Amino acid sequence: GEELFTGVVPILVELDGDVNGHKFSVSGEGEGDATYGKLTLKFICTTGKLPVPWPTLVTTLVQCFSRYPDHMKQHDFFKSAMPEGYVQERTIFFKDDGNYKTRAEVKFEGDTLVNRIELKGIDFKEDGNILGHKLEYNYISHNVYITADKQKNGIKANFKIRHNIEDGSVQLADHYQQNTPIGDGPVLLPDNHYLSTQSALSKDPNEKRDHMVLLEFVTAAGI
Repeated sequence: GEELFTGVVPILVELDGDVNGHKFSVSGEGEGDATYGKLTLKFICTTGKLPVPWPTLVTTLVQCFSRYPDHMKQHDFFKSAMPEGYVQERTIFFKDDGNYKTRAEVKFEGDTLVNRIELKGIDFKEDGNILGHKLEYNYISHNVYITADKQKNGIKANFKIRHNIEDGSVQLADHYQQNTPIGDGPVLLPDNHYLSTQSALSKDPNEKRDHMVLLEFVTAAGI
């Protein structure tokens, strides 16, 4: 699978979401260059206004584009599962608010890497930081801690995203993740390590639809 990532790969993302009965869709397009752990993406809310803050959807909206150092290449589950792909599931617990549960399939469709996602949010406060749109549109930088899951022939991960609220405080989003291969071939089950991830959020000045531009870097480390 690693052979598939040696140059620049086109990405497509498609998300259907329902948070407290507020239904929405997001489409994304861009490119990934795993050699440099580099992702360039643009996401569009295709149903009108996004009912949650864009920063809360970043993590859900392709860790196969991580740069694994040469000395850690035997720990890259994500690429090993390609082209058949993997299922990525999360529960994201927003402290003192609701939770997202997400299920995604990440696979190649020809030469394009596709991430198709369903997201379901419940228990949110209607005037809280998520449904009330109180989060800053900020750089996001944290480590994704990975461990092997031998029973599912895959991995688990956990991490905390600290979203700045507009009043200077923090909205914690505790992430629990599991990935399992779609195909039955061998996959690389890693030793414990992390992905150092940085996502820079911006706007396209010519774009009038509700949208998010991202420049993201993802680098494996810890060994």
